[PDB]
Amino acid sequence: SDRVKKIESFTLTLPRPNGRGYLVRKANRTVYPTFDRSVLVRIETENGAVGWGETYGLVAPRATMEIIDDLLADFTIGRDPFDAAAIHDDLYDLMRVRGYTGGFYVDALAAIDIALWDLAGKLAGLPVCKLLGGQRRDRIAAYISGLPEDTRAKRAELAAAWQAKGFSSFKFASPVAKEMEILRERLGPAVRIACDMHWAHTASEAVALIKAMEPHGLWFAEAPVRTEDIDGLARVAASVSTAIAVGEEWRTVHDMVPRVARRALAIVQPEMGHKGITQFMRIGAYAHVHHIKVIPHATIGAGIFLAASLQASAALANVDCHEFQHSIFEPNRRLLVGDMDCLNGEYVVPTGPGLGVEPSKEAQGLLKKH
Amino acid sequence: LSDRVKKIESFTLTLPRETPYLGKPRPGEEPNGRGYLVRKANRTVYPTFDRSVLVRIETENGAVGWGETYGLVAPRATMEIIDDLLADFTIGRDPFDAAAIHDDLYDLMRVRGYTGGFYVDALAAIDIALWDLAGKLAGLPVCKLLGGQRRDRIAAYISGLPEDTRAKRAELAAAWQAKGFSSFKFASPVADDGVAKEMEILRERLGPAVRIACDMHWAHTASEAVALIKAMEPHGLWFAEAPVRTEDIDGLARVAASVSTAIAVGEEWRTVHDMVPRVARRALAIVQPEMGHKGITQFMRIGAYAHVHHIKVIPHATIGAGIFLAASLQASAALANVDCHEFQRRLLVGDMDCLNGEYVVPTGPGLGVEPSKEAQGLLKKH
Amino acid sequence: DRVKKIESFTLTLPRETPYLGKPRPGEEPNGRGYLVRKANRTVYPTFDRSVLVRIETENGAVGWGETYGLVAPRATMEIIDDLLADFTIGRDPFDAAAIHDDLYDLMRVRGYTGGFYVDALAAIDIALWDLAGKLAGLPVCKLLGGQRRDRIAAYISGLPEDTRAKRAELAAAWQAKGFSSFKFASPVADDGVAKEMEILRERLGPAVRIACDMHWAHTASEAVALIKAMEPHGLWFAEAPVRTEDIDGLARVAASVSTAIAVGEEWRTVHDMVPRVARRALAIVQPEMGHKGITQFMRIGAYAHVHHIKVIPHATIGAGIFLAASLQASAALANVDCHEFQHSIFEPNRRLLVGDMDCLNGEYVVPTGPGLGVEPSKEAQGLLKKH
Amino acid sequence: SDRVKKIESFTLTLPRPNGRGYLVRKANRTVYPTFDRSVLVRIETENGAVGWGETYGLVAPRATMEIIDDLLADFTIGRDPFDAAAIHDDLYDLMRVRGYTGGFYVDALAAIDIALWDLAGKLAGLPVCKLLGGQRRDRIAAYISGLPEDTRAKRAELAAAWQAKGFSSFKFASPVAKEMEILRERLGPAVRIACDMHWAHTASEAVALIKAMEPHGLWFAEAPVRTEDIDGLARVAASVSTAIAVGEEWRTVHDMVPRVARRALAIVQPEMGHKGITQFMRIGAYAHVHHIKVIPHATIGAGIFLAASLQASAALANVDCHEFQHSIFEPNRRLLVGDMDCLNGEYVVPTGPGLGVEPSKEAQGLLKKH
Repeated sequence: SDRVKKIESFTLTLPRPNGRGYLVRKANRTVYPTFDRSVLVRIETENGAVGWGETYGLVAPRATMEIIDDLLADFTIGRDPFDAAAIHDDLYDLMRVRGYTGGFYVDALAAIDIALWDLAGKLAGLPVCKLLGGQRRDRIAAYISGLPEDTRAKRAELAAAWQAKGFSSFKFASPVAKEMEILRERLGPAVRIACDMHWAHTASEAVALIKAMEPHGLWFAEAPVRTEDIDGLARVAASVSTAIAVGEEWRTVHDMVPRVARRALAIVQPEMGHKGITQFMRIGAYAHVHHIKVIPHATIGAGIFLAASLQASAALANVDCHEFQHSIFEPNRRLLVGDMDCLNGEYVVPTGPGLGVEPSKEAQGLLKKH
Repeated sequence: LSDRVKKIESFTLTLPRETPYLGKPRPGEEPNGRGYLVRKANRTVYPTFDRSVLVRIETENGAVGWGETYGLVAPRATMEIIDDLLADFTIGRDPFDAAAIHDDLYDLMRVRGYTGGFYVDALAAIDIALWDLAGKLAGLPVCKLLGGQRRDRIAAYISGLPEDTRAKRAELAAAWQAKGFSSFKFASPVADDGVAKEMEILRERLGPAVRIACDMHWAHTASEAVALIKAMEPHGLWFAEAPVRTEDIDGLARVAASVSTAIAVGEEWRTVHDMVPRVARRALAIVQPEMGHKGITQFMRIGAYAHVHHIKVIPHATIGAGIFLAASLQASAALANVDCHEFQRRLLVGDMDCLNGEYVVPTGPGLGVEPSKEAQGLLKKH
Repeated sequence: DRVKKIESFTLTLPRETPYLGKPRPGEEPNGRGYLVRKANRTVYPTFDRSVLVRIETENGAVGWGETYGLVAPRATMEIIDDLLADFTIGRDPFDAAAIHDDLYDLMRVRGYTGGFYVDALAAIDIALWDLAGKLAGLPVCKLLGGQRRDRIAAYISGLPEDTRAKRAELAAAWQAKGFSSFKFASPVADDGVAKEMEILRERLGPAVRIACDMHWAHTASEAVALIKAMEPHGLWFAEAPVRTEDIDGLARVAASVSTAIAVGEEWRTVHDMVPRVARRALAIVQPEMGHKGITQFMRIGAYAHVHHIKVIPHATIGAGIFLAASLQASAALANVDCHEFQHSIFEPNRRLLVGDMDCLNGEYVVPTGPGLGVEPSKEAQGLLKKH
Repeated sequence: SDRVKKIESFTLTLPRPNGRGYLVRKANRTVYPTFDRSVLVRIETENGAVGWGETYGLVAPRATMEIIDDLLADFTIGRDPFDAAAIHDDLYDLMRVRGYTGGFYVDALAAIDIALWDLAGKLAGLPVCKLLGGQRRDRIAAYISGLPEDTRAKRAELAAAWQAKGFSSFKFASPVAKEMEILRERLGPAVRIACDMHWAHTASEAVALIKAMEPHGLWFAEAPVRTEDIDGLARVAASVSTAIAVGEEWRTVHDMVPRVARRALAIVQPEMGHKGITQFMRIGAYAHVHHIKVIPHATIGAGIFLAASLQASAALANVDCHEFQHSIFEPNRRLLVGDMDCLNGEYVVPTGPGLGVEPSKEAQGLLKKH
């Protein structure tokens, strides 16, 4: 029965618009870094076992690390990794009554949670999914996310290149019915194609856009309206055949309850980097009870939370497919040791104990301690 | 090694005669030729001796897991479901896949409407042994596999209050209060002078400290249940258990919306699917899962659904060998929102106990309990 | 004049081709002859089997009942022999429905209100009703309110052939035999249900009715897409489009398509029905007599009447006894539009039965009483294995 | 037309249980500092006008300051203070789609917002409330919040001492029907008394507790159940006469919409330190349309956001009363210059332009820059 001894948080800052390297895209008005960055967490136990965790580090990563280093670490040191979920709950209860129930606070918890589960797995010599109810899958279907090219012609080509590599599921970021046609045209009628609509529409607009895409067989519509527009979302889902998909920006199972109450989604798209295993599973288990499909999100990252996501996805009954960030996943290979792969439209669930991946010895060299 | 399930066996085990929940059986309630009798108070069938079904699962290496479900009525049926169907689908699988195994076993028969009753009784016994195994294989208590150990003690409350008069029922209650109990539940069928007089004599006898709940035992319309609840509230009512019939979901929702008291249901359910419609109608404040009907997987799912919807968990308890009791305590030690646990020894080894109004969670790997060598000799094989 | 003796039996007949078609690669039977079908994760036997109950009164009248026995039939018989029999002996068959309730009340508070337990009730119930008809010299439908009908429209269910075109041809054969309503199972639609409707509509013409049984394993979104893909071809009804437990999903599917939504075969009591009609979730109920028994079957029919819902009874694997109950009860119900007809089961099973039940020219001929009007033949009784 | 030139954030750490000075109270399981700390913001314009802002700094204050210094400052420099509300919106839109819609993120925005409004006022030579639609009040009723004494007898005395000072409205923190009786007993039947129930109850428990207090004339019940238990809240409000009060832990008007939809509150209790003027007003304006009373929260602070709160409260039609943190407000006097006072059960709305208060020259000496 080994216990948490030490907790360090880091950034990893890889290169790929204002002074500090921040730009703001103008169809969601959202800020972006012009480089890749995530926050990593290393947790060592008394007997020298090491767990790794990760969360977003795109903007103000020193905030998240502070929360970890100023508050969370002290209430986590001395605890048992096998109480990972109970620990996540106590740490959540620390700040919930002051409205710290999402954003950077839950990010900080995600990173910690993931490493406790990593550590749990290594310590029991099992991959996490075998601590999460069982392994249901060795592989998980993957879909191609975002064609980041200058014109639609140049984007269809890129689609068809990934089709030529054994991928038969695709998402394009709308920010509209033409883009859909050429993608159906170039890719044939067996491939499934989803549209990410990036939040910036009223229910009315989203419905007209969705209805103009349905004649080409729209797989799902993601984020048709703003997060807070629960009414618009429900109105959108009751007005179209097409499955509506949301969840990437949530933090806990509580975020989901209102949306299933209003029967406003067919698909949850949880993002592990934002949630951590405990909450991820809680979202997947809720969706299970309510016959909602799970299609986890993927994003810029070192690949730790990603690995954490595949382990959980392997445990969840309702996981149909998983997002594949090619432009992220490809260059970020060198930074990891382990059997995590994606090829021929399928992620390979890692097998080693824990997450089954670790940052390489050289990736650890690139870390900047907080 | 990757130790897989090699063998599954089913047994019945006859249990020591207790004082039954409702007495003290009246005349005109004699067992028929086959051993079964019917209570007038609930038109419900009861065996002459209490009895449960036990399942023993051995892995390839020789690791042993125990599970247990109800064996009160037609236990051969439940055992046939295991021996004929489920066994051959469990063999070869990994105990660490117990919850996925359960989903697959459930999926075999669900479209034909075998979604509760005897079928889940059968899955529950299997599920519990599988989790026992996972525990032992990993050398960890079950709660350490379910998210962590939140407590090592679970508050208990007294359920058995069977005597002739109110005076004797009160005396009995007080006898348990001196043994360390501060929570009680009485059954309204036993309340011969009305539920109100039952409450009055208990409140004064036990003081304003103790909390006192009522198992209303299903046989009421909503309207009747509300009237009886309101007539109890004055005397400080903890909760009202099973105020209406199970199928009566509107009735339940209506009772819940008409009284301040906490409405508690859950013991006769089988899976988390049974809970959804009740909370969608805001019709309960307390779930009372019964481990012997549900198994660790479903019980945890009911527990986690209750967490999301701010419902308290107060597990049911029934006569048994102690295997599903141990499972229930392991699961209760993991659940955030388990308030307390129902309570109503010579058969198991392990450090499970109930004293001073508290359950003691067993410490070993797995469930923390095993049948003794002697008890193993009492098992009648199917 | 009271019930004196109650015996339970299995009847096991071997199959040339396992139900619903030949297994796909990873669908081989196990040690005991149990395969698992991937499309619906459901377990099937390779042989046909069912449980039959024979009930005898003090004066020597005999009633027959029958329930499912596909899987673990000794469980159902155990319930009947260990518990139910001794609470049924001594009662009057004319109290069939009251008896059904008495026996149901025996176990309800422990949650045994479905599955195998009601299976056991269903079989006793049918034999009880059978007795009542025999004792009174009446067909069962003349104790259930009246005979409204002596023919019932039948529809061809299941088309066991390897290719789309071979299945269409099978349809066409039964069309020539006088049937004009059809249902195909989606676990069989290799090229996808859309192409299946296309060809069936092509092969059979514009006038014929064609439904799709979707076998549960779908989310609402999924089911809506599939239905809408089939609708240009003229869809009669969608059966089991989502999970039984998925009441919200069913409601949303019902609301999202003009196509009639059909459910009911896996329920056990009228109680299962309430939530689904409350949510406006079905146009059609499909009770399966072998799971429900006459009493419950009529409660469900009466509810559909009250709530303006069509009744199209389910038909399945079995000797014909509980199917004969199905025809009797359908005969007494206002809302019965039609009744499923498993040709591939009914035809080879004729040998097992006496009586004048028939199904020909797109019509079930309702047996002319007394009781069920059908019974196991002397040869079928020789094959019965007692529990 | 002067514009934002420079933005600095600070902590102020006053003295009044683990190593770093954090304890966790066990009826809400919440973490607390054993000292008073808030985060202050100073914003100077091109022509040297100074605005002051403040937000929570109780836990991990360097996180909040980071968010301000790493992201917010750059998108705020060069803007016009008179666009304060529009600026708050653009800054909110920067991070909303990643789930940064509450907690530390909105705190950081509150602090900035408040100073933009301060600056707006000074720059127009008007107190803020005269930029917010008009002044409706010179004074705002105040109620005594929390009797922090060892026994109920010792707490009733303290109540009656504040009654002897012209205060006729009181709140006690439950963490129960006896405490209510002695407070009614000692204080007489004219005084109004509310109970803060600190979130940790199910609907069932909250109703029984409220019903046991109503026989002594309960003014309101605050936070009867957890924030996420919107159902429990609605059930509680439909089961008791007593007005139910919530809102202190919210962040934007969006938090409130679900609760008014379910008709789950009679009173909003916005906390300015958490929200900032823009959102505060939005909450007060929503409540206005829906006939909900506004009773703003008060808390440990230097008194900047407090002053900001009184300015907004002066502008809102539905402000019945305001919370008075005596144990905080009293010692924190020395740190401010301006005409902000509370006496005889009434706050005095400040009159100078802007917030009408500023940290003293010596308080500025105690600031630690980030």
